[PDB]
Amino acid sequence: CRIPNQKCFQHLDDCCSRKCNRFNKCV
Repeated sequence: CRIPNQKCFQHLDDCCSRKCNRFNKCV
């Protein structure tokens, strides 16, 4: 997975915490 506070697209579910948000960041 990708780590919290780094850049993502909300259609890509691989954030270690589960969710990407509207500011392009993983929660």
